Amino acid sequence: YSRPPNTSTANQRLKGIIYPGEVTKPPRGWVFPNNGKPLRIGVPNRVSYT
Amino acid sequence: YSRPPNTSTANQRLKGIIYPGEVTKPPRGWVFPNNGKPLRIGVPNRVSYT
Repeated sequence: YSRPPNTSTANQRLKGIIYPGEVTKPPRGWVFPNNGKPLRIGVPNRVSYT
Repeated sequence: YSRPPNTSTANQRLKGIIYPGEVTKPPRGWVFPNNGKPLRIGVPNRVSYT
């Protein structure tokens, strides 16, 4: 509190955190959903070199 | 206790440990001593291409 506000990425620093599942690498947030919409892979209807 | 003794390097596993100095990489044990003996660097007494 007795300093200027130091804004550095090497200032914002925490200890090691334990996530659910006892992993310590921070898990990737995204997981592809299982809703009514699937992954609409477009595929070229190919004539030459099939 | 109700298992066979499982001896694997992936069995011997601990959590994250905090060392003195608030480091978490396990520090190297060796530090060269400051006794009465210094590091006796041998150096070739060189004649050609000095």
